Amino acid sequence: RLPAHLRLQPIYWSRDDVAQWLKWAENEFSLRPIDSNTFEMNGKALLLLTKEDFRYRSPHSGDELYELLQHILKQPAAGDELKINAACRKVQHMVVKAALLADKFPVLHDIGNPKAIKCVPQADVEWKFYDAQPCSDKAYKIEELFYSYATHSDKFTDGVCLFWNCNVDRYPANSIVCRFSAFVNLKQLPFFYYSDSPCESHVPLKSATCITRCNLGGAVCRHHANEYRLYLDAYNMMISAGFSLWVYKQFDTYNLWNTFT
Ligand SMILES: N#Cc1cn([C@@H]2O[C@H](CSCC[C@H](N)C(=O)O)[C@@H](O)[C@H]2O)c2ncnc(N)c12
Ligand SMILES: [Zn+2]
Repeated sequence: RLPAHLRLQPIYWSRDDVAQWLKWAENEFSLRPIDSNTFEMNGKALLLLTKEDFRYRSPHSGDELYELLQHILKQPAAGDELKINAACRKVQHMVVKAALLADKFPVLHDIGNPKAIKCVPQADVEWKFYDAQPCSDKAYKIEELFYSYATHSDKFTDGVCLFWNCNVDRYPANSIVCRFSAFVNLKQLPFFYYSDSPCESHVPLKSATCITRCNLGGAVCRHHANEYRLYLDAYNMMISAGFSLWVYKQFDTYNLWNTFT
């Protein structure tokens, strides 16, 4: 089974997630009561312990807890589709909005979008929609096109191209890509969080990937710390599901920091 708050792979587990795992296994298997701090570590460290270490920490259930973890590793749980759907929209909005602010593309070519929906409606950019099979109710504002690099590598050179879960043979250089040799023109997109929303004072967040105005001095406000952690869960939930993010090579996070001056 699964408790719906341990659905990600154990490598993504936090210290509190491990405590929930011990408490969940205490009732699911009628194990003897065990203190939460018996395994005071994150999931990334719990995977480095030996089975002998489990017995030393928990003489009554250490061997049972170890074998339970192995089956979790051998058979990863499936994430909820709606939560994965929400995670994909949140990451898509974050990445595209940041890219448009960083490099100020005059036009966006959304390739693979059959519903003519902008993920960044306030972007102030010419939004173009392309799809091989446009929806009937949106085809009037969608160009019917099947993208192939051998056919269109000389097209859509202006602005940026968006291939969000649009698996094509090879992406052009000016691309923003999510996918579940084709990325030779691109680079991997590292994790980051960007927010231009106002700060509000009502655990201190230490991270160089929190691109917020309050983090210029290292003091992330409560509002952006909570939004950062909610986004990180969505990012991890999407990476755990087998999605990878790729971007044009000149993408630079320092362009996002310059938006605060
Ligand atoms: N292979 C391939 C191709 C598949 N698509 C379209 O991309 C979509 C993938 S599902 C929706 C993805 C959307 N960007 C979203 O963010 O939800 C479908 O509508 C499919 O018809 C294509 N379109 C243009 N040229 C192609 N070469 C393909
Ligand atoms: Zn802030």
